[PDB]
Parts: sequence; C-alpha cells; structure tokens
Amino acid sequence: QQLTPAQQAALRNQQAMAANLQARQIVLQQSYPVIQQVETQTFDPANRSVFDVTPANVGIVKGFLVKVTAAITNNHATEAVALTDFGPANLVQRVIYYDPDNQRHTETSGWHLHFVNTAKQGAPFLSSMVTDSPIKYGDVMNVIDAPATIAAGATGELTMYYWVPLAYSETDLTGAVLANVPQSKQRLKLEFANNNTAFAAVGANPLEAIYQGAGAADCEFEEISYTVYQSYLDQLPVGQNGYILPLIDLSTLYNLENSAQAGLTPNVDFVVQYANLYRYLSTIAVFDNGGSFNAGTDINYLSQRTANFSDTRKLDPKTWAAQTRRRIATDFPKGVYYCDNRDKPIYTLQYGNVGFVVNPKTVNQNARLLMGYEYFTSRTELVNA
Amino acid sequence: VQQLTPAQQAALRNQQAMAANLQARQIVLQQSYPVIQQVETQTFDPANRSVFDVTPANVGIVKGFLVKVTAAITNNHATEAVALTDFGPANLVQRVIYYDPDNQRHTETSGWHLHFVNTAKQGAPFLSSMVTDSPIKYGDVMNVIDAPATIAAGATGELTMYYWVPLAYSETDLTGAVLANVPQSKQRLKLEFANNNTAFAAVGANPLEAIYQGAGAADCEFEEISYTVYQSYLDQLPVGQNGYILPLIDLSTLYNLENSAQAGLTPNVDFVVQYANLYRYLSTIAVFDNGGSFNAGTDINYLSQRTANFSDTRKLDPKTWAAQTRRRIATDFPKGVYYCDNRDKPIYTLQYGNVGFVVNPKTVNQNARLLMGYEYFTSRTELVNAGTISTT
Amino acid sequence: VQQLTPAQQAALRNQQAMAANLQARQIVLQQSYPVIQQVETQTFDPANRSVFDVTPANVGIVKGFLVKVTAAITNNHATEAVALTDFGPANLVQRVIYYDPDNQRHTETSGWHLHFVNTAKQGAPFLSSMVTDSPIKYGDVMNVIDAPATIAAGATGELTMYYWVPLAYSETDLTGAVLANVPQSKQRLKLEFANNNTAFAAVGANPLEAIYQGAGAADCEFEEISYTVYQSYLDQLPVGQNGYILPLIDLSTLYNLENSAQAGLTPNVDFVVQYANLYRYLSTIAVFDNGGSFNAGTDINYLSQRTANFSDTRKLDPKTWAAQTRRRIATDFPKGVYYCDNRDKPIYTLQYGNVGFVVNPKTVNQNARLLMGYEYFTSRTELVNAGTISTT
Repeated sequence: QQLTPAQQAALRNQQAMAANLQARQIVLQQSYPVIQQVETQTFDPANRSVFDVTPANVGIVKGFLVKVTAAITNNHATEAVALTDFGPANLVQRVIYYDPDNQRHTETSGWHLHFVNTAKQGAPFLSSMVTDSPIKYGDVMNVIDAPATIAAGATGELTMYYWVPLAYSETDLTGAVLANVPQSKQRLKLEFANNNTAFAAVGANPLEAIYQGAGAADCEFEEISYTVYQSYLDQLPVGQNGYILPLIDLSTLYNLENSAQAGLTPNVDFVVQYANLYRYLSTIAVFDNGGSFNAGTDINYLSQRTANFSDTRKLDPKTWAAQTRRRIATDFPKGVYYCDNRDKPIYTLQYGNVGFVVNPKTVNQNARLLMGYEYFTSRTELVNA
Repeated sequence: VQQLTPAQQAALRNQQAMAANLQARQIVLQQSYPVIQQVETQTFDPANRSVFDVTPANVGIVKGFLVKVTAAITNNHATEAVALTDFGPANLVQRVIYYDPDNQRHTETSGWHLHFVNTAKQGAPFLSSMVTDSPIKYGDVMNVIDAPATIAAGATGELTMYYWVPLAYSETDLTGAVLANVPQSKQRLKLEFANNNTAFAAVGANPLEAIYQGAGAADCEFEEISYTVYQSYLDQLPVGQNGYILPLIDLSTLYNLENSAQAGLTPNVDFVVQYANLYRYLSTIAVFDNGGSFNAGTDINYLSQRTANFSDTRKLDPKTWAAQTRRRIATDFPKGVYYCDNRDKPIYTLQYGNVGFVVNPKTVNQNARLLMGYEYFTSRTELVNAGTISTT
Repeated sequence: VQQLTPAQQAALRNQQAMAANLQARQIVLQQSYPVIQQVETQTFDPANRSVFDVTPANVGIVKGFLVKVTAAITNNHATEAVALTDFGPANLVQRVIYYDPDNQRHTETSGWHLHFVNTAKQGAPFLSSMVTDSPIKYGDVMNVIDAPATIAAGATGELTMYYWVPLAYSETDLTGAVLANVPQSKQRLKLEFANNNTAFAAVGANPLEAIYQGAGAADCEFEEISYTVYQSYLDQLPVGQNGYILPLIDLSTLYNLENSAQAGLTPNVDFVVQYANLYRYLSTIAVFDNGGSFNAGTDINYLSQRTANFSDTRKLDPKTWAAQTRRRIATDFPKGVYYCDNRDKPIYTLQYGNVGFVVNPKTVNQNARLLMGYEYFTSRTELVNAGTISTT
C-alpha cells in the first residue's frame, strides 16, 4: 500500500519508542539504585572558588545531589546584612556537566537549578512544611537553612542542597548517562560564590547575592564545604545482545540553561523566541528590573504566543501566579515567573515559532529578563515528501 | 548487586496466582462497600488500669482500626510546669498488639512507632493541619491531634491523639487484610496506655516514652483517659460460582509493624542491625536514644543499609539522610528519629543478615541504644516457621 | 573433629576444575611478565581534604597496590611535646576500600589492620630493617617505614609509611587477583587519610586511631601529606586455542581483609565473636581496646577459638597465645593486639557461628570493645549473594 518514506520512518520509530520504554522498565525493575559520596572538600573561596569534580564511571548515572555548607562573618562595625530573595540558592553561582563523550548537558545558575528542583518537587525544594502537629516534627535537621540576618560582629551558618539531573526523574530515564562499560571520562564543574558575588551593598543589584545590607563591605566567607553524592543504577540487566538499555533515553539530553534578554519598554510586548528544535518542558522568567524585584506590579501581563499572534495563556500577573501556586503550593520569589509545559513541551516545527511574552508596566534603567529553560534535545531528522 | 534479585518472583510463581489475586482484589474493591464503625469506647483512670483487650466485630474483610484517645492531665505541682517531650501525645498509647481469628499476631509495636508509620504512609505528619496563607478560615479548627505545649503548675491540659492500626496495607492494596466473616473465633486488639509512671519525666530523666517532662513532673497525673476504637472493613463481599471472590495472596499475607532494641554502640565504629530473612521490609525507623539525649544528627557520622559482600547502597551523612526523608513526609521526623523507605524494593535477604541497617555514631553516651521499628510483609507460613529479628 | 572436613573439596569438585585452575596459574606465572608501575601521586593538606579515589590502570591481571605515604607533622605547641602511639605511622591511612571492574568490593578495612596483615604475611614487621652485629654498614639506611619517636614543641617531624593492598593472595598464589584487561569499567581504590582530627590524641584520650599522643597534641597539625600508588600486575598474558589461559578459580575468588567492632565484655565471662559462614578465614586479629587502655595481656584471662562438639581448639593464656604469634612474625604485635593464624586450615563453618573467636577478659574498663580484623577467601558469587559478619 505504498507507504511513504515519512510513514516508514514513523513506523520504525513507533517500534523504537516501544522498545525504549520496555528497556527502561526492565532496567528499573532489574537494577538497584545507589547513592554514594563521590567527593568532599572544604575551602575558603578567597583562595579558590571553581572545582572540577570527577564522578565515578558506574552503570547508568541519574544525577548528583550536592550538599553545600558555609560560614559567613559580618565584621562591619555596626550594620547588619539580610538575606536576599534567593539567599543560599546563590551559594553555587554556576554548574556545568559534561558526559564521557564530553557532550555538555546542563549549564546554568545555582538559582535556576534550585527553582527547577522546587518545580519538580511540587513544593520549595527539601523544605519543612509548618503544621499544627504537637509531635515535634519540624525544622529539626536544617537541611536547607540560612539565618535571616547576620548582625555586625556575628557569624552565620548556611546549608544548601542542589540536585543536578541527568535523568528526568526516578522513573523516566530520558537524559540519563553511562558507565557500563567503561571507557569515557569527564566532569561536574561547580563555580561557588565568593566575597564579591555573595554580598550586595544597599542599592546594589541583589540578583546573585546571598546577603544585602549596610554591612556588606565587611562581610566575608570563613569557609564553604561541598559533598557530592552520585545517584546511579547498578547491576544492569543483561539479555541476549548484552545490556538491555533504553536507547532513546540514553541518547537524549535533558538540560537546564539560562540567558539574559534586554530591550524592554513600557506597554510594549517583549518577546523571547524559543530557540527551535528543543522540547521545552519549563520556562522561568526573572524580571530583574534594574536591580528591583517586584511582586508583579511592574507587569501588565505575561503569555506564551505562537506564530499567528495567538496567545495560549495571556494572563495578568496574579492569575499567572495562581497557575504556579497549583504547581508548587506557593509563589516563587518576587519577580520570578514560572511556566509548566511538561505534558506538551514547547516545540517549534510542531506549530511555528513560539515566544515567551512579557508586557511591562514599568521599566527601570538596566532592566532585563533572565530566562531559564528546562528541555530535551534529541536526534533531528529531515525527510523528502 | 545486593543479593537474590528478581529471581524471587520466578520462585513464587503463580504469575497465574498473582493474576488471580489481583483480579479478585479489584472485584472485591469494586463490589463491596466500605464501612467504618465504632466497636468500643471506654473511660478510665490509669491509676486503676491501663491495659485493655478490645474485641473487634467479625464481619467481612477487616482493613484496620482507627483509635481515638483523649486525656486530661493535671499538673498538681505547687510551682513548676512541664512541657511536651518530642513524641508528646504519640506516647498516649505505649503499645499495641493485634491477633487475628486464627491466633496469628500481626502488628506488635510501640505507639510512637505506629504513629511514625502512620505519618510515613500519609506523606505528612499524620492527621495534621498544614498552615497556609489562605484568608478563608481553614486551619486547626477541630484539634484532631492536639496537646498543650506546656501545662503550668496547677493547670489541667486536654489532649487528643489518633492512631491507625493497619491490617490491610492501604485502601487499594488489601495485602495483610483479615477475613473475619469466617469463624466465630475472636480477634484481639490489645492496647496498653500511658499511666502515671510512664507519661511524666523528671528533668534529667529519659523522655523517650513520656508525654511531658519538667520540674513539676513528679506531681503530674492523669485525671482520666478515654478511647474509642473504630473498625474499618468491607461488607457485602462479592460471590461467584465458587463462592466468595477473594484475593487469596492478600489474605494469606501478613502486613505487620514490629519494634526492637539494640545496644553496644561505640564511637566511630559501624553498629549493624541485621534484617531477618523471609520478611519483605518496606520501611525502617531507627531512633538513637543516646542515653536519654536525642540529637539532630550531631552525634552521628553516617547511616546506611548494607549487604554483606557489596557494600552500602546508601551510606549518607545525617543531613543528606534527612533530605531523603523530607521527600517522603515533607518535613523532618523528631530529633534522633531516622527513617528509611524501601517500599518499591523491599529488603528481602533470603539468608539471615544478608541486608543490615547501619549507624556509625560520633558520640556515645552511657546507656545508648537504637530503638528499631519495621514495616514488613510476610508470608504467614514463613513467619510461623522460619523467622527472628535482631542480629546481636 | 571440628566439623565439615575434607569433604568440602569433594563438594567443589573440578578435581578437574582445580587441576585445570592450578595448571593455568602456573602457565600464567611462567609466561607473563611482572610489572610494578606508578599510577598516581598527590600532595595535599588534610585541612582541605583527606579522602581520595585512585583509578588503577586496566591492564592484565592485577595483583595489588603498594601505597607510599609521606607526611610532615608540626607540633605548634608552645612547650609540650607528643610521642608516637603504639600504631604510629600505621595510622597515616585510616581506611582503604577496593572495588573491582565488576563493582564488587574486595578489601574494606582500617590502615592499621592492613598493616598488621602485611606484617603477618611477611613473617616479620613489614618492610622493617633487622638489627645485626654486621660491621658492614647495612641497617636503617633508607628509612623505608619511619617516624620520629617524639616531636618536640615547635618541631616538625617527617614520616614515611608503606601499605600493600592485596588482590592476589601472594606472588605465587593468584587467588583473589583481578583480570582488568577485560572491561573499560574502572577500578576504584579508595583511601581515607589521617587528618588534624584523627592523628593527634590528647593525654588521657584513646590513642587507637592516632599517630601521636601527648600534652602538645591540641596544637599539632599536618604541614602536608603525599601519597604515591604503585600498581603491581602481570602483563603479556599467555594465549592458547581458547584464547587467554587463565586460572578461573583464582580469578573468581575474592581475597579480602575486613574489620568490625564488638562490645559487651564483662569480667571473667567468655566474650564470643562469631565467624560467618561461606568465608574461609585465613587469619584473625583482635585488638582489646580496653576503654582507651592497651595492655600486654594483663587484662585477659585467656583467648581461644571454639567449635561445637569439640570444645576449644586453642584455649591459651595470653603469653602462650603470644608465643604462637612469635613463631609467625618473630616478635610480638603491639600491646593489646592479638593474632591468630589459620592459613593451613581456614575457619569455614558452613553454618553461621559454628565457630567463634573467644576472649575472656580479666578486667573491663568503661567503653571496652574488641576491634576485629579478618583475612578470608571467598567465592565471589557467595559473597555477592549469601554473606554477613558477626553474631553479636
């Protein structure tokens, strides 16, 4: 019945998809998950702030849990400093991962990675929820913690955790990587905060800082420590040809990346086009209004729009926030906007160019949108019809 | 490559058996009707008695019991107050034991362990009221689980606690449920309540089993305690050409909670509590009673689960261990209480001590010990003939 | 008539298999060429890091690793000195763990236990220089294993320590060796070094894991530590009509060292540490850490190894026990360290705890415990699926 090149390829993917899923299911059922420490180091960022960690080459790697602790001292004679909106999420400035073939996966900021960790959890990442329980549950272990203020002459202790994903989730191995069978070494690069990035003076932009206040100039880290734990699957199932492996899962990249866009003007639609071919699962837009971060009051509306000028969700800021409250049970910090496209990823070539839109009500000097994306990127095929 | 693997399934066999079990379970859930019914209420003074044997009704398939406990505590001290211990009202029931119609025991554990499992299964502090910014007045309106933070000298405090004693694993998984329609032989739900000797701890005394601790403890007493047991079961069971359509695997499997105590800890040395064979351990709770002191991980180097030959499958520092727990219950368990979820892949050794729970302590005080709590499945016959806990 | 006997050999069988294995081993030893090669060197400050994962080269049959460790220790105290503990430089490495290309662990033990086994295998203090009356100037010329007896206030001492991490049992017995030519999958040699928190013990503190102890300990610190790992392997493996001629039993057997800790000792009562089944225990080391005090047998009534049916096979007073050790290493191990050689007839229970190591203490201080160290062979598959240590 004269199936076309398109039809045949499609057909030979439907079987590919099924084979992949089955392989994934078998790997998950037969292998056993392991999480083990890879490396720990304690240092003063005044000495060194960039570290290249070398993960162990074993089985299928799903991701890394990075524990970061720090001690900060405010030696100002009289003034305190207070946490910025991102606070300890800025202990790590940037994270970059390269697999055994030296293919780069995620490359983004600590704050963006943290917001995605929260979005994926459905609540502030590793937080302790407050309840009326008389039994003493609560913030017992201070998993993620930082003092609200550090007074002149005081030293505060902070703890922060980041999950650097390779696999999309515990059950979806899309994006996972791969030492079964040796052979191909990296790299998990961690770029930490230092005295220059962590402390912002009054009036300075707090975006990348941990603390801001009149005592900023005299604040110093005493030390930072990190411990990287690698999560992977061991005892990979073997069948007939060798390892039973989800080939599509392992040849797909699940990455986070961020960028900055400028050119905003009052009451005009600022459109950030989605960079085609990627399957965008989520989008985070931070309106850094010249160092000011506002709770929606500087925005008329936000939206996702496709090439016909047709908006799929043009919403006022509070209604946009309402959708996010359904996703993470609370609001992201001032000026941070989130958009979930997990079930139907934004994918140009499926419906023309798409763009993320912000129509600002007020635009200060040096205003810009910091965009954070979560996406899958796959093998691209072209056909002759 | 902790070992035996997925060959445990090849061994049970009766893919036909499982297929049937599961189909029958679904028919029962679809056809029967859920009922929650009061079976007994009683008010008493702990000075006279504190152990009661409740007799459940023998009807349909029993899933579990919801036990409501209320109490009034009077601090008769002249000038000193007392304050809630970390477990507080969770210690209103000291122990629970359930015997089915065939004289087989299921759960036998402490009230606090039962409560922590209730929390683990809910995914949040059991029957708690979450705080939100809602302007609509939702909140702690009904004081479902409640206890005064302190009871001042001369004051009387009112407490309310609830426990769910499970037979069935969940509302949709009847593994562990009990068929009680079939024999006149009685069930036994034994409850041992707190009393004037266990509920109050003097300053400096171990608060593990107490509800309140403080300078006025010696003069605290129960005015009275009351309990109401509600039985949850399925009625109107579906019948077929065989008769009753029943999940035979579900009903021949025991879902139990059990506790134990282990001692012999030494600074910087791995303390290993072996898991027994034949049991499929779904969760493990380890409480580090460091000689009466309960610390937030500062007295521990790391915790882990280890298989003899491979090494550790999750050797983690205390905070990272706590991080995994935060993903399960959205908060931390009380100080010194550590949880481990193995629900998707239950610890199942086939040989005794193949699988151990590890705690390497940083500091060990006098009379230190680990109080273990387990959730497991078992083949009722295997527990009858081939089972211990406890690795010395 | 400790029991099962020489029927253990009838059971393995492959008299054809063993005959072949041994022949293949001899061909490999005869045809291949031994190589010792540096794989990694590193210098660091313990204040920043002390745990390293060394990646061995995947070539031929790996026999073991020679680890050279050098360190400079500065006593910054104003006026107090420190002196070597009994283990001294043997504590420069706190722990070692080796994982083969198949993710299977072999040795997982302490630096001091590894060192004592190195000594037991050599038949004299490992890499030591024996003193003789020779007028020719042989002697401690090269300071192979060396450490200042004391480091005075304000002084800096230089130390050198060597450890042999074995995979193969010996240069002629390849049991336990690892074939690393065959997979791109990496080996892992994990080393945890002493740090400023473990190397120095204050007067009155437990010196077990420390290098120096004394009044100036609080102000001692590492200037730096350096290590160099040398890998010993066989290259140019012989090929036949099959391909590689290899001793399959040797390469499928694990030769491991492991340690454990046991507590619960009471004056004049037999303290028994059970041996696990499946493992063929070649040697046992028991260190009586009597609450931080290490005595030369005066706190012990007797030691023994005991078998169900016969009684003890060697219940001996401490001096007579030490006499047997003098025949093995030509001297005594340090105070409180006891050795037992079972190389010719390895302890092999088939049932867990059939055999135990016994210590009947004369005096027991607070926080007393026995730190056990074992050398054993195992069938790599048996350790994977059926193994624990330790009967409490």
